[PDB]
Amino acid sequence: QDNSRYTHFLTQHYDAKPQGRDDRYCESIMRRRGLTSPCKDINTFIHGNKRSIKAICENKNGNPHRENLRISKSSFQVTTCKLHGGSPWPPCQYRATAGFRNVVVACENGLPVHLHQSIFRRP
Repeated sequence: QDNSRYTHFLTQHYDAKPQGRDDRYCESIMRRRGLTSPCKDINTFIHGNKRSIKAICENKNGNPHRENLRISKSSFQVTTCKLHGGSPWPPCQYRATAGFRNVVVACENGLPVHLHQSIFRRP
C-alpha cells in the first residue's frame, strides 16, 4: 500500500501542526526528518489539512502550471527552513520563514510526489 514517493513527499514537506513556527522549530524538525547529515540547504513544510493537498493533484484545488507542475487554488501556511552558514556538515543552523502562499507541486497517480522547492526562495 501507499506511494513510497508521496510518503517521501509527506515525510519531508508535511507537518500537520507545529505548536511553534520559529527557528528552533526548523532546527528540530529538520533533524527529526533525517534532513541534517548532510544539512539540507533549504526545505519547506506545509501545515494544515492533508487532503487540501492531495486535491492539488486534481481540478478541485489545483491549476496547471509551467511544464508539468500544478499550482494550488487555496493559499497554504508554510515554514521555510533556510540553512544558515553554508557547511553541509552539522551542526545545521536554520532560520525559519513562515508565510501564506499557494504551493506548487507535481502529482503522480493523483498524489503529490514532488515540491517545487525554489519558489520558496529569496532571490
